[PDB]
Amino acid sequence: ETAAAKFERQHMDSSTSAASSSNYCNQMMKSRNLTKDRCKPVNTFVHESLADVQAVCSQKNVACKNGQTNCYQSYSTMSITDCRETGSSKYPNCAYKTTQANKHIIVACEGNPYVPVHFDASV
Ligand SMILES: Nc1ncnc2c1ncn2[C@@H]1O[C@H](COP(=O)(O)OP(=O)(O)OP(=O)(O)O)[C@@H](O)[C@H]1O
Repeated sequence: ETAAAKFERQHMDSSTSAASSSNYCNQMMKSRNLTKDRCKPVNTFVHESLADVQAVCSQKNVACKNGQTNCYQSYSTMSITDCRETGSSKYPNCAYKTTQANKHIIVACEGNPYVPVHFDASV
C-alpha cells in the first residue's frame, strides 16, 4: 500500500458532502480498517474531490508540526469530519464522536507525482 493510497483510505471521502448522522465515524472508522489492530484515537476525513485535496500540494507552504517544510495549507475552507474516540469505547467496540466542520486543511506532500501522504492539521 503506497503512502498516497494509505492517505486516501484514512482521510478521503468523496462519497458524501458531509456526515449527516452523529454515527458517521462509527461506520467509517470500521469500514476503512482504522479500528483493526486497536482503536485509532482521532481521525479526520475530508469531503472533497481527490483532485481538490491533491491540488493542496501547491497551495500555501507552511511549517509542518514535525519541523519539515513539505506542508501546505489550503486557501479555501473544506468540508471535514473529525472522529474522536469516546472514553466509554473499548476495543473491539470502538465508538466515536462525529464532528462536522469547515476548516482549512494542512497536509504534507511527497513523491513524483507530488501527492498528499500525511494530514498535519486543520485551522
Ligand atoms: N512533514 C511530515 N510530517 C509527518 N509525516 C510525513 C511528513 N512528510 C511525509 N510524511 C510521511 O507520511 C506518512 C504517513 O504519516 P502518518 O501515518 O502520521 O499519516 P496520518 O494520515 O497523519 O496518520 P494519522 O491519521 O494517524 O495522524 C509517513 O510515512 C511519513 O513519512
